[PDB]
Amino acid sequence: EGQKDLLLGELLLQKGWISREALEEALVEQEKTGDLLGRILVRKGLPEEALYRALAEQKGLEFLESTEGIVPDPSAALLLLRSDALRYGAVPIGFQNGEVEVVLSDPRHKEAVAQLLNRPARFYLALPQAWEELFRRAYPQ
Amino acid sequence: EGQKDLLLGELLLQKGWISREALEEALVEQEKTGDLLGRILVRKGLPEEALYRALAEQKGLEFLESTEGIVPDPSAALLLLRSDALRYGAVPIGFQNGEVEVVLSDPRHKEAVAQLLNRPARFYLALPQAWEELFRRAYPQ
Ligand SMILES: Nc1nc2c(ncn2[C@@H]2O[C@@H]3COP(=O)(O)O[C@H]4[C@@H](O)[C@H](n5cnc6c(=O)[nH]c(N)nc65)O[C@@H]4COP(=O)(O)O[C@H]3[C@H]2O)c(=O)[nH]1
Ligand SMILES: Nc1nc2c(ncn2[C@@H]2O[C@@H]3COP(=O)(O)O[C@H]4[C@@H](O)[C@H](n5cnc6c(=O)[nH]c(N)nc65)O[C@@H]4COP(=O)(O)O[C@H]3[C@H]2O)c(=O)[nH]1
Repeated sequence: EGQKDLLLGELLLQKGWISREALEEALVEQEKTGDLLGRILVRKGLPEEALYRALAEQKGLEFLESTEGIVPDPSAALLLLRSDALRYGAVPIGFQNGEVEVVLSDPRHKEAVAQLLNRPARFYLALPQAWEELFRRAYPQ
Repeated sequence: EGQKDLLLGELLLQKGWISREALEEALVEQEKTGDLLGRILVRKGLPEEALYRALAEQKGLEFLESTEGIVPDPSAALLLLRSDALRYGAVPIGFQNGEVEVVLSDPRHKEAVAQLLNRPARFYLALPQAWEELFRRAYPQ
């Protein structure tokens, strides 16, 4: 679990998705634009799925390649108001071994959601459009 | 599209997923061994998904991150015998606009499968694990 102590750029370098010169160029650009590093690398050719798998490794989330098969448990969605699910980007979908399963849209929100839910939870990560489709399934109307 | 005219090394270089030095070493080893180039590159640290994304662009295939969302259509599976689907590494999964949708395990087989099917087809490419999971669902023993 040593990947949780790595910077994003280092994780992608170790995997081989970017070169050291591309990373330095990206950090140089960031110093003047303020954009997130991952957004710059994606614009420069990194697949968004590769970006999210690295961010999932960094924060201890399970990346979901697909949300199409999930049937959200209504009892789990009760654990967050719809307005909170939207604002925190978090969808409770079910339960495993006394933990609530929660699908995040942004790995940076893991800590704020965990503190709020205040109970054992297992966190997943989904790309924006898969997250949005799951959210409407779980929190209709 | 003009991507179909490029060598694999050229495609990886233009996408920024391989260095010129790493490609040259792999091509020199291949002169000595005859191994498939992408096999040498992945062994030297190229992400397998980078290899498959490049090979998909080269053969005009859509790369599939996951097959877990696919519900294989039984009538499409009739278009190949199970033994053929396995030998050719091809799973017919459905139909769209009068084309059969077919998920391949190896882009080098696209031409052999297309001639056999002998009808309009749209081809996809999936990583080995995702392919095998789809095949087992489409063609139970
Ligand atoms: N939803 C989303 N989240 C993203 C994205 N990119 C990064 N995140 C995460 O947001 C945190 C802050 O990203 P940053 O603003 O680019 O701020 C970065 C960045 O300025 C820099 N950095 C990242 N990687 C490297 C590296 O390899 N070497 C060096 N010298 N600095 C790095 O260190 C700071 C902290 O990096 P991290 O620990 O990895 O923490 C990162 C990462 O967890 C994105 O595109 N989308
Ligand atoms: N499923 C799968 N398919 C793979 C893999 N590696 C290559 N393929 C594909 O198989 C064809 C033959 O690969 P090769 O024997 O290594 O034979 C290659 C290789 O010897 C060489 N080559 C590839 N890229 C370059 C390059 O950038 N520069 C130079 N000078 N030669 C290259 O030219 C030949 C033609 O390569 P391509 O037109 O790209 O056609 C390649 C590519 O379509 C793999 O690991 N898995």
